[PDB]
Formats: sequence, structure tokens, C-alpha cells
Amino acid sequence: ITGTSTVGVGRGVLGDQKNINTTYSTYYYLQDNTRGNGIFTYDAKYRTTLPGSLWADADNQFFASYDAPAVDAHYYAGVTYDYYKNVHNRLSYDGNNAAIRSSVHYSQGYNNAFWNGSQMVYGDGDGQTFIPLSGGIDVVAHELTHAVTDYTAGLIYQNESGAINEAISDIFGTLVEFYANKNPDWEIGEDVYTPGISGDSLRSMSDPAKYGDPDHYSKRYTGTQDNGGVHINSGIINKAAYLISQGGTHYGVSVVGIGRDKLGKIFYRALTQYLTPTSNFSQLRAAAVQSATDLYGSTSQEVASVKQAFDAVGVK
Ligand SMILES: CNC(=O)[C@H](CC(C)C)NP(=O)(O)CNC(=O)OCc1ccccc1
Ligand SMILES: [Ca+2]
Ligand SMILES: [Ca+2]
Ligand SMILES: [Ca+2]
Ligand SMILES: [Ca+2]
Ligand SMILES: [Zn+2]
Repeated sequence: ITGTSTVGVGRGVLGDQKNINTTYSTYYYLQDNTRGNGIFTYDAKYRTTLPGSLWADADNQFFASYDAPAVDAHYYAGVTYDYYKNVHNRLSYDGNNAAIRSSVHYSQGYNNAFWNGSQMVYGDGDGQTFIPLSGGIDVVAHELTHAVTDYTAGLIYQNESGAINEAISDIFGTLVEFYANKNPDWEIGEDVYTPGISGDSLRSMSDPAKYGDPDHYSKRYTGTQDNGGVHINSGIINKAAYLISQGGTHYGVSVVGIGRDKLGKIFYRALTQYLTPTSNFSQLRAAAVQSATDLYGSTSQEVASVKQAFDAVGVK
């Protein structure tokens, strides 16, 4: 909407206070004009029609329990926008400052979040498996990264290309979490997953097997569930990414870590310059080796480490 840019204040899902960019025109709307062509957050009102209504508030204060998922969707979209712009010189998901839209309070007891081809969508969870999913910065960045992938490599959402698609979202979700620097880790969704159980998460990049996800190509799932295991086989690539950044010895193969910033540069270049809609794991290895070669040189430690990491997870 047309209005004047303002700054509201509220509390997120975990009870933390934060400032949010809003727009005033009769009401205060969750419309952040400070980033690209805007970040817009909508209320789906427990229904499934999208996007719903642009979030409107009478007083620019967002401290109601019902407000919390909107506060976090809006704020963490901003953080993710900043990450891509400041770190990768990418302006929004399309590279041309496309408006970023999110809807919260989607459906009832909805234990998931997704990119629907045009916008991000967040369930509130059922209070047992999840609390409102926008409370996780890694989750928000995971979802916006699906949009980045769709506008770039275009990895088809099934089988190996789909597992790469998933891993790319977990990787950048995690790198954004580190960028914001609040309780960062290599786990996925820990902030909003199972409020009754401490210390767990939906997936782990450092040890995917803790939740029965594969950490070696020999253990890949080849059935039909979950689009051919896109959220399962992502473990193989997530493990490789973790090893590239942090190092380690995995099934006897030692990897020299090169750090998160270089992981991010290598995988962003692979995603945007080399991967295609049908890339498989072997092709991702080649893309990452080439990307590291472009950035650091053929004889670099960085190139050697990428190779070590893919060797370690059994991808040739
Ligand atoms: C199991 N879910 C997840 O891993 C994450 C949420 C996680 C980070 C909390 N959500 P996601 O974005 O991977 C779920 N997406 C999904 O199932 O895609 C189906 C689809 C939905 C709409 C259009 C096309 C395809
Ligand atoms: Ca209010
Ligand atoms: Ca964390
Ligand atoms: Ca995390
Ligand atoms: Ca938990
Ligand atoms: Zn995903």
C-alpha cells in the first residue's frame, strides 16, 4: 500500500522484543519499504486461501500472542534479505528486488512451512510437534532460499535434484542463522520443534544420522515417499557442507575445514552458475569443485577440501 515508512515494536514467537519496519496509512501494516521493493507479511487467519490479508494493526505495537508469528516472519525475512544482499550481492530472491511476501497462521495445527511458487507460508504447528514455524530463523531462510533456487538452478523437487534443493535450503538457512548470530548451530528447526523436548531438532547437518537421515551415498533412500526422499537424502549433502566448513573425519576420510564464509561462497556460486534443474549428486560435486576453483584456484586448500568432503560422503 501507499503510505509512510514507520517503525513498530513487538515480540516474536520465543518472547523476544524486536523492532519491525511497517507502513502507516490509517492502519500500520507489516510492509517494510527499506528493503528492495518491499517485504509484506499477511494473515491467513487459520484458513488456506493465500495470501490472505496484508497484516494491519491499529497502534504499531505487536505484543499480542497472535502477533508473534507475523513479527518473526517479517523480521527474519528482513534478515535473510540482508544476508543475500550484503554477503552475495543478490537483491531479493529473483536478483531484481522482487517483493517478498509471507503468510502466517496458515491452516490449523499445521506442522510445516513452504514456498508455494510465489510466497512463503507458515503454519502455527499443533503445539506438540511445532510451535509457529516462523519463530525459526533457519526455517524462514530455508523457505526464502527455495525461492532463490527456483529462480536460479531450478532444481526439480524430486530424487537427487530435489535432495540438493533441500540441502541448499538447509545450508543457507544455517548460514543466515550464523549471520544473525543468535544461538547458531548446524541443526535445523531447533527453535520451533517439539517445545516439550529440549536439545532436539528436525534435522541435523553435523550428524544427519541422529534422526535416521543418511550421511553417505551408500545409504541413500530410493523409494517414492517424500518425493523420492528429498528431506531424507539431503542429509548426504548437508553432511558434505558441514565437513567443508567445519572439517572432520567421516568413515575414515579426513576433511580440512575452510569455514562458513567460504562454504557459502562456493555453494552460492554453484547454485547460480553451474547447477541445472536436473543436477544429480555427482554433478553437484563437479559444480562445487569448479566453483571453488574459480574463487580460490585449482591448487587451493579450498578445492582440496571440497573433494575430501564429497569423498567422505561417498559422492564421486
Ligand atoms: C519437512 N519440511 C521442511 O523441511 C521445511 C520446513 C522445516 C525447515 C521446518 N519445509 P519445506 O519448504 O521443505 C516443505 N515444502 C514442500 O513440501 O514442498 C511441496 C510444495 C509445496 C508447494 C509448491 C510446490 C511444492
Ligand atoms: Ca497492536
Ligand atoms: Ca539455533
Ligand atoms: Ca538451526
Ligand atoms: Ca524441541
Ligand atoms: Zn525445504
